[PDB]
Amino acid sequence: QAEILKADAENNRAYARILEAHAEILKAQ
Amino acid sequence: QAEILKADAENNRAYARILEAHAEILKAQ
Amino acid sequence: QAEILKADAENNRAYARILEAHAEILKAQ
Amino acid sequence: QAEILKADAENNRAYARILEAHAEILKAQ
Amino acid sequence: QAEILKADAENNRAYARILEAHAEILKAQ
Amino acid sequence: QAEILKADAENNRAYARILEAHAEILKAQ
Amino acid sequence: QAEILKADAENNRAYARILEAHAEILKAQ
Amino acid sequence: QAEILKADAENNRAYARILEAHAEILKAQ
Amino acid sequence: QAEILKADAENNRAYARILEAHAEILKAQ
Amino acid sequence: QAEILKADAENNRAYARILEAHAEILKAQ
Amino acid sequence: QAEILKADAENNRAYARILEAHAEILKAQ
Amino acid sequence: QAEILKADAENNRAYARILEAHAEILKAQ
Amino acid sequence: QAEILKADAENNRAYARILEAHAEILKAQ
Amino acid sequence: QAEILKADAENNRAYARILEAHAEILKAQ
Amino acid sequence: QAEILKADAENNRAYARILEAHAEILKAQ
Amino acid sequence: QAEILKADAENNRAYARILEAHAEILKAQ
Amino acid sequence: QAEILKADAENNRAYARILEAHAEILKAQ
Amino acid sequence: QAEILKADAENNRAYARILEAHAEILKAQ
Amino acid sequence: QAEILKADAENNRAYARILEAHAEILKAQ
Amino acid sequence: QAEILKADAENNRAYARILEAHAEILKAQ
Amino acid sequence: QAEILKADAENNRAYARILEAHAEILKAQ
Amino acid sequence: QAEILKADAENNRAYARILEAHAEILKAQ
Amino acid sequence: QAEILKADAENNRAYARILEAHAEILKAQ
Amino acid sequence: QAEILKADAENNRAYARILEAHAEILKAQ
Amino acid sequence: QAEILKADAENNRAYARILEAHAEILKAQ
Amino acid sequence: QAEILKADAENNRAYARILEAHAEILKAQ
Amino acid sequence: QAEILKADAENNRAYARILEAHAEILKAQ
Amino acid sequence: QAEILKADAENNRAYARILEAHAEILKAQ
Amino acid sequence: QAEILKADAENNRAYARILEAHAEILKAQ
Amino acid sequence: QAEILKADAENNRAYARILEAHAEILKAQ
Amino acid sequence: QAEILKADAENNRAYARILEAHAEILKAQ
Amino acid sequence: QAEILKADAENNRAYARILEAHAEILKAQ
Amino acid sequence: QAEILKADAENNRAYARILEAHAEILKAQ
Amino acid sequence: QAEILKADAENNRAYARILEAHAEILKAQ
Amino acid sequence: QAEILKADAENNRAYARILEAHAEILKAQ
Amino acid sequence: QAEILKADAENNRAYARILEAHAEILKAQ
Amino acid sequence: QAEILKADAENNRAYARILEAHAEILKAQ
Amino acid sequence: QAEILKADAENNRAYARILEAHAEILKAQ
Amino acid sequence: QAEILKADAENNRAYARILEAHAEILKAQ
Amino acid sequence: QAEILKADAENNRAYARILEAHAEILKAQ
Repeated sequence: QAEILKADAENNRAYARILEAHAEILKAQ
Repeated sequence: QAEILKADAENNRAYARILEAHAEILKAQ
Repeated sequence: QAEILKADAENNRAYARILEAHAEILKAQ
Repeated sequence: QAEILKADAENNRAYARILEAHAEILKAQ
Repeated sequence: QAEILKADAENNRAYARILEAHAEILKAQ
Repeated sequence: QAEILKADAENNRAYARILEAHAEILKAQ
Repeated sequence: QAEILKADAENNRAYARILEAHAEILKAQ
Repeated sequence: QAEILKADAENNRAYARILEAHAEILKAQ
Repeated sequence: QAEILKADAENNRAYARILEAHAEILKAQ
Repeated sequence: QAEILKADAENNRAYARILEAHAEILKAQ
Repeated sequence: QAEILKADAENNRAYARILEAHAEILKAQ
Repeated sequence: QAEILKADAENNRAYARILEAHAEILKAQ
Repeated sequence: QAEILKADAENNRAYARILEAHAEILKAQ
Repeated sequence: QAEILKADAENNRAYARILEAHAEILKAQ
Repeated sequence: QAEILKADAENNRAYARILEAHAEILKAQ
Repeated sequence: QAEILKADAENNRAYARILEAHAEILKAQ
Repeated sequence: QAEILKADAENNRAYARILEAHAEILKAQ
Repeated sequence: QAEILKADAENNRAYARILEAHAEILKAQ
Repeated sequence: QAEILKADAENNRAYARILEAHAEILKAQ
Repeated sequence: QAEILKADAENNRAYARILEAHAEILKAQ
Repeated sequence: QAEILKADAENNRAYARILEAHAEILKAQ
Repeated sequence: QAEILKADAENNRAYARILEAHAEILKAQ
Repeated sequence: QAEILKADAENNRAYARILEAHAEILKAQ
Repeated sequence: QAEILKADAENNRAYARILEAHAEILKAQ
Repeated sequence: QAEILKADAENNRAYARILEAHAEILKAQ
Repeated sequence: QAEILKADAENNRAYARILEAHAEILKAQ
Repeated sequence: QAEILKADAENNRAYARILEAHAEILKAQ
Repeated sequence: QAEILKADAENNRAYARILEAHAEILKAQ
Repeated sequence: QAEILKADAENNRAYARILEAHAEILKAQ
Repeated sequence: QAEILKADAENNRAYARILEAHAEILKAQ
Repeated sequence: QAEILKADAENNRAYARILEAHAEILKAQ
Repeated sequence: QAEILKADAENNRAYARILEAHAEILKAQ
Repeated sequence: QAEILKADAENNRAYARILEAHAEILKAQ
Repeated sequence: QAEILKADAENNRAYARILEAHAEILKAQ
Repeated sequence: QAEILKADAENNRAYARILEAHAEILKAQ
Repeated sequence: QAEILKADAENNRAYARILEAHAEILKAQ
Repeated sequence: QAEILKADAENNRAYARILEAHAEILKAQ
Repeated sequence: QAEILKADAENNRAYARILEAHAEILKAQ
Repeated sequence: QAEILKADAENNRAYARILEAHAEILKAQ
Repeated sequence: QAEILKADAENNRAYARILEAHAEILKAQ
């Protein structure tokens, strides 16, 4: 159970990193 | 019990990070 | 007893963080 | 006795934080 | 005696905070 | 004697705060 | 003597505050 | 399951690196 | 599946390197 | 499939080397 | 019996609040 | 029965809030 | 029945919020 | 029915936000 | 129907953001 | 319809960003 | 239509970046 | 049309870079 | 038109490089 | 026109190199 | 006819607000 | 006719705001 | 005519803001 | 005429900002 | 005339910034 | 006249920067 | 006159840099 | 006069560099 | 005077270099 | 005086070189 | 003559305010 | 004469404020 | 004379602020 | 005389700040 | 005398900061 | 005397920093 | 005395740094 | 005493560095 | 005692270096 | 004891070097 929740959290953090990169792209313009 | 609640809290924090990244994207526009 | 109430409080704070992120998303629009 | 009342107060404050986040969500709309 | 009345007052204040959050939710709608 | 009356007054004020929060909830509706 | 009458007056004022909160609850309905 | 989620996270991080490079390009202009 | 995701990640990293080189070109000007 | 992605990555790295050489030329001026 | 009379009193108080709001509207003109 | 009277009271209070807002509009002019 | 009365109350509260905003606009002038 | 009333309430809250922004503009002058 | 009301609410929130920025400009002077 | 409202919202957010930058300029003075 | 609104948003973001740079200049003094 | 707006955005970003360099000069003093 | 705007952007970036070198000189002191 | 702007950019980059050498001298001390 | 009487009533209410402000000034002294 | 009466009402409300500010000054002393 | 009354109202609101700032100064003491 | 009234309003707002800063100084003590 | 009022407003804003810095100093203690 | 007011504003901003640095020192303790 | 005010501003900025370095020292502890 | 203020600024910047090095030492621990 | 201040600045920069080397030693551990 | 400060600076730079060599030793491990 | 009678009236109103505050103190007990 | 009566009125208003604060203290109990 | 009455008024206002803070403490309980 | 009354007012304001912080503590519970 | 009152005010402000931090802790729960 | 009060204030500020860090920990959850 | 209070403040700041690192860990999740 | 408190502070800073590295790991994901 | 605390700090710094290397690995992906 | 902690630190630094080499491999791709 926890071994899947940790992976889900890691994937969510990766998607959050992608979104933050999008925000930085929009801010640098 | 606590070992599952900690993982649930971590996943909730990851989702909150995703939502905050969405908010930053919307603000940078 | 207290070891479960602390975890419940932490989960409630995580959900409150998620809701505050939703509010920030709605405000940034 | 007090060690349980303090935890109850902390949980009540966490729930109040959740409700205040709901109010902020409704106000930001 | 006083050590219990102080805790009771703190719990009552926490419940009052919850109720005030409910009132703010109802007002923000 | 006074050390108990002060605590009783504080608890009464906390209950009055709870009741005022109830009144604010009823008014915000 | 006066040190007890002052505390009695303070407790009476706290009870009056509770009653006024009840009146405000009844009026807000 | 985890062996696929790790790869998905790695690909998401690579895409985030691409987006961060885009942001750096836009900032250096 | 993973043998293709690793190659996709490597290609994404190569493209990110190209973009970072573009950013360095723009910064050196 | 992978035998083509590896070659594509190598060509992308060669182009990145060319771009980095351009950046070094611009910096040395 | 009393559980219905209390609700009837509450509804009557709500209607009285509506009428008092009408009176305040007429007075503010 | 009471579950409908409570809702009727809540709707009456909402209409009273609307009327009080009208009165405040007329007073602020 | 109640599921419609709650929505009606929420819409009435939203309209009351609009009217209160109008009153605040008129007062700030 | 409720799925339309919720959207109507959200639009009313958005218009109330616009009006409150107008009031803040008038107050800041 | 709802797919258009959501977009209308988003546009209203964007206009409210513009107005709040105007208010902040007027306040910073 | 929605494909135009989204673009209008994005342009409104960009103009709001410009206005917020003006406010920050006025505040930094 | 959208292909022009996106460019307008990008130009507005560039002007906002210029204004934010002006604000940073004024703040660093 | 877009081929000119992109160039205008690039020139605006270059001027923003100049202004940010001015701000960094003022901050380093 | 674009062939002149690109050159103007390049000259602006060169001047920004000069200013950044000035800032680095001031920081290294 | 461009044949002169390119030379101006090259001279500006040479002066920036001189200034960066000054900064390195000041840092090495 | 009514379109002029409404405006006359609004102006009368504005003058009444001015007079009430005068009364509040005299009372606060 | 109405276009002048609205402006007169707005000016009267502004003067009423000035007078209310005077009253608040006198009360805060 | 209206173009002058609007400016007069804006100046009156600015003076009211000055007076409210005076009142806040007197209250904070 | 309006070009002078706007400047007068801006100067009044600047003086109001100074007074509000004085009030904040007095409150922070 | 306006060219002097703008400078006066800028100086007033600078003095307001100084006063706000004083307030922040007093608050941080 | 303006050439002296600009310098006065710049000196005031420098002093405000010094005061803000003092505030940051006091806050970091 | 301005040739001395610029030097005074530069010295004030240098002292502000010293104070900010002190603040960073206190924060890093 | 300026020939001494420039040297004073340079010495202040050198001392600020020393303090920043102290801060970096404390942070690296 | 300046011939001594330059030497003092050089010695301060040498000491800053020593401190930065200490920081690098602490970071490399 | 300067003939001794130059030697002191040279010795400080030699000690800084020793410390940097220590840092490189620690990093290469 | 009138310039003294107005001041006498203002002082009488201030004393009346003091007496009304005394009455409110006696009523709140 | 008037310059002393104004000060007397201001002191009387300050004492009235003190008495009103006493009344509020007694009411809040 | 007035220079002492102003100070007396300021001290009275400070004491009134202390008393109002006491009242707020009693109300928040 | 005034130099002591100003200090007394400042100390009274500091004590009022302490009491307001106590009130905020009691309210946040 | 004043040299001790200033220190007393500073210590009172530090204690107020501690109490405000306690209030923020209680609010964040 | 003052040399001890300054140290007491610094220690109080350090404890306030610890408490603010606790509050930030509770908020980030 | 002061030589021990300074060390106590430094240790408190180190513990505050640890707590802030904990807060950053919780926020990055 | 101080020779042990300094070592305790250094160990606390090392643990804070470890925690900050953990936070950076969580952020880079 | 100190001879063991220094070694503990060095080991903690080595572990922090390992964690920072992990963070850099995760960022480079 | 220390003779083992030094070896443990050296091994940790070697592993950190391995991890940094992995990071460089991932970055060079």
